Amino acid sequence: NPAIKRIGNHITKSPEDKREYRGLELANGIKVLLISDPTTDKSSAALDVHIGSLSDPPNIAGLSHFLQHMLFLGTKKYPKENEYSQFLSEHAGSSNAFTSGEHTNYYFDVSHEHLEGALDRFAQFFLSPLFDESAKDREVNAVDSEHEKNVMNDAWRLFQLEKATGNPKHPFSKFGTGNKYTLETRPNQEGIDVRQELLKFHSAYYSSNLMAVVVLGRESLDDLTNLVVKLFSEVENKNVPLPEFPEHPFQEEHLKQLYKIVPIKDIRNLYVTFPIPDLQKYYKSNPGHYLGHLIGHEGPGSLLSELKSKGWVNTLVGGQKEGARGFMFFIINVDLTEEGLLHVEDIILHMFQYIQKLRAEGPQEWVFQELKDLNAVAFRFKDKERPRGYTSKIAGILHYYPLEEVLTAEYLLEEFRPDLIEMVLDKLRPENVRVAIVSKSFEGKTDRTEEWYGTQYKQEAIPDEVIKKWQNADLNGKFKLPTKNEFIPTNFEILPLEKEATPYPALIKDTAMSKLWFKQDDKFFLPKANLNFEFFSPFAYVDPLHSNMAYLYLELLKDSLNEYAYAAELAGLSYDLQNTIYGMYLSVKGYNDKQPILLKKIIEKMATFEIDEKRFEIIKEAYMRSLNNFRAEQPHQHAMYYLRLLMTEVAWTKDELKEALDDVTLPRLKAFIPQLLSRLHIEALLHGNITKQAALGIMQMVEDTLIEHAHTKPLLPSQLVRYREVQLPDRGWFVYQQRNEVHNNSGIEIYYQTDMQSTSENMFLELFAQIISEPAFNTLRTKEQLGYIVFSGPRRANGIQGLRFIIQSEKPPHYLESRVEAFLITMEKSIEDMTEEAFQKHIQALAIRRLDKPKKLSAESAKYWGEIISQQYNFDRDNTEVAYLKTLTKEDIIKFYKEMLAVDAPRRHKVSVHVLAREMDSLSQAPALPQPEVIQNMTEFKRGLPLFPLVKPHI
Ligand SMILES: CC(C)(C)OC(=O)NC[C@@H](Cc1cnc2ccccc2c1)c1cc(F)ccc1F
Ligand SMILES: [Zn+2]
Repeated sequence: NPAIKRIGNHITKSPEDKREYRGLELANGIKVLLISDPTTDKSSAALDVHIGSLSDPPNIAGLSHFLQHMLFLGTKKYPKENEYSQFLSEHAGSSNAFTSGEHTNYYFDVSHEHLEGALDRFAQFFLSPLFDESAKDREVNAVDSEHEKNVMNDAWRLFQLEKATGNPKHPFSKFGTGNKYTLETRPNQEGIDVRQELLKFHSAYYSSNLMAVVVLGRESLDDLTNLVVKLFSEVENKNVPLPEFPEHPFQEEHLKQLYKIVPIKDIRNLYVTFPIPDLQKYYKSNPGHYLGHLIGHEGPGSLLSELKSKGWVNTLVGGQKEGARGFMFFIINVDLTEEGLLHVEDIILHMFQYIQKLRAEGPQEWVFQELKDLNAVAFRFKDKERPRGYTSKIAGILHYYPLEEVLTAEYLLEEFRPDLIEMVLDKLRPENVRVAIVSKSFEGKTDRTEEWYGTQYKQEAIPDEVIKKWQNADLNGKFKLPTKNEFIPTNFEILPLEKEATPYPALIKDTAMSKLWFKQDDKFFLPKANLNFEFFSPFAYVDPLHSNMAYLYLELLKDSLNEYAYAAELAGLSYDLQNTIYGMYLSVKGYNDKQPILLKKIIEKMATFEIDEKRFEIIKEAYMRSLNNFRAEQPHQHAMYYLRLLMTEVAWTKDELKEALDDVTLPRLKAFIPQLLSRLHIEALLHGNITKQAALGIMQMVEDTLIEHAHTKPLLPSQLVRYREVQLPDRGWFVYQQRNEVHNNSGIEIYYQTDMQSTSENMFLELFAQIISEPAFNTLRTKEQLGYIVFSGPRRANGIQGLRFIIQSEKPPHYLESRVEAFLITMEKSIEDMTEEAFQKHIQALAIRRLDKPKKLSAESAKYWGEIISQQYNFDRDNTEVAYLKTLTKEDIIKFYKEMLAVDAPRRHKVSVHVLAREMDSLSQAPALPQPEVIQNMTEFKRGLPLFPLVKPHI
């Protein structure tokens, strides 16, 4: 009672939110939000310290970040460093943390029973941390792994490069991540004891007055109140003033500047940026959001629509962008066609024409009202969140908003402020602009290099004559304000649960044309529904050409519908449409109210679609580059790709796809579409706020619309063929090797094929994966430091399964091979030793994870959709498999390992894909390994092997 400075009033929440909330401020300055949820499976807490990278000392880049790794390694009360991770591990929890420019955010979840035990261990790091010196070298090699990861990633490159072109004296120029150089090599050379500087930064910065704590649990508001007072009232208050960065990092000499940048992927982008004051304080009227909505609009009369008609760009992003406390940015970013790259000046002229139009028209209240209405709807009917993300998010926002507004924060707009809009719009002018062009056409034409990532670039002043041209922009008649959004939902009725409602989806239609699975939502009760459709056609993947045409068809369909569908997206109604190895996939999600109207427009357009030649050529070129850009993908990404190609009956390569792409002409595509839609089978899942009858009426409308416009007829059952997995021979080991030409890291996937999926085989494999899961990370990543990516787990495809390992390392593939096999023996011993008690803990951990309950509709739909697309239809799977899992013995697992997985197992089926680093040449004891058969030709490999059956569906 005396340890609490004040209690907040009522925490404004949605009427639909049954969780209970209480805000308060501790006497030591800590802001608190408590969340009482008696139904939650997992409890969670989070602490956000309003200090991060921008506050690093200039001579030690990455220190805030480093302190984040170092802070959770042993305290006075809990000496052992593994304690926090261990306790969470033992009680179905997890933890994680992040460091930004102004924040360091620590969070965990745990089983609802063990909140106090977890929060106790958590609270100590903010009372008496030890920072065990033993780990220092490991945590530095960790931070170094992260940076090295991002080095070849174009987005991180652009992020840091922008920083390098501003005022070098401004904290905004800092390198926030750090690496081995900034945390070991340089501070050694300069005679810096990192540890005492770490400790110093902590002492100066980790003040309760800059801390926010969030706790979500089953316990009451009063019990949580007591617990948080008990644990956090002792955090020391050092009255640290909150860092402000009110000088803008781009000053007059950083303006009217042009940057020409070389990317890693063949991408072509234009970035237009305007320095603006910090708008955070105007949050109740949010004038940048207003301008972002309009400048970034995609409906008719939009900036984008005109840039698209002109053939200059495909996509556009607009609006306000965070900086830090004191400074912000307004951006207009576009991608560029080949013609766009030659008309950058004209593109920018058009941007200023639209900006000028918003001036001449002045502010519109009806637009603001629309935004207000949509945000109110969005807040009211917001999906429930996983507790871990929820607490972490709130902890951050506690630093920006009054207690009572912490949930409504990002949602609610109140007052229309025309003056403010006009103020922001006044900064959007040629004299305040910064321009960046990203293009490979600048390769070898650049004089500068960014130190952290190696990025190559050029800088030049924009000529005055250009600025003046932009300043003098006429009004353009192609630009118009949007009209009223007719997709705004108004019917939020939750339909009564039907008498014959089912717990799982039921087959409510089974015809030549369609299989329809349906479940009325009996859990979330929001006015939404998810409508998923799989369209099956043999002509979508028959050869590389057809697969190309499938892709382009749907890309052009989406491009054509975009103006119309954008309004619906703004109104919380969205769709996904993509091609598959079997046909097409369509998903429509969100508010059910106008859902049938959007669906019908899509099905109609699919069938009566008229192609724009100009768009066809542009989209085709963009797709070519997309196929090429896979070369720039990560090595482990490549490894996984190669293995799918290897193990699946039919699969066209990126090389085959691009080779066929030149044969896609407009007349060939126009012929393809009616052919594709001539014969179909549809399998659908309709899940949400809908009745059995409504479901049937939706399916009927989809069928009738295709039948009418495309003359669709059903496929033959014998035509509904799924692809099989390659059956590897007993005691075989095959290796496929390739090189990544971009990254100087290796990638590898090792796949131990087991058998066809079945209740028993599934649980043998999953328990084994459960057992080795933590050890694999601890040994291969933590101890041996093999690389950033270390993964093990079950692999499932085409009714078949096995065990896999994926690793990205500096070390050569064959080396990684011996270490994995070495690890596999370690676990062999380890299972023999392990106590019956420790074994049963593994079973319990697996069970809990498997029975994890979806917290939103989509997460429930996805589980159902999984069963539908695998054609196993096992909706009660979890319960059944857990029940079985519980009957398994330690022997069972030993037997299984010995028959299928052990180096000398009689039924070992091993396939490895090795992807070599850009430069690369073509401890527990590791066992002796046989000579692998090396795959030269994927077709030959496949021809020489049998193909598995397909799994019998659960009926
Ligand atoms: C958004 C991320 C990727 C984090 O990057 C940035 O914050 N800034 C880099 C920024 C792109 C950008 C712009 N102007 C520059 C001027 C000079 C030098 C580099 C620049 C980079 C960017 C903006 C954006 F909205 C989306 C992607 C982006 F890469
Ligand atoms: Zn890190």
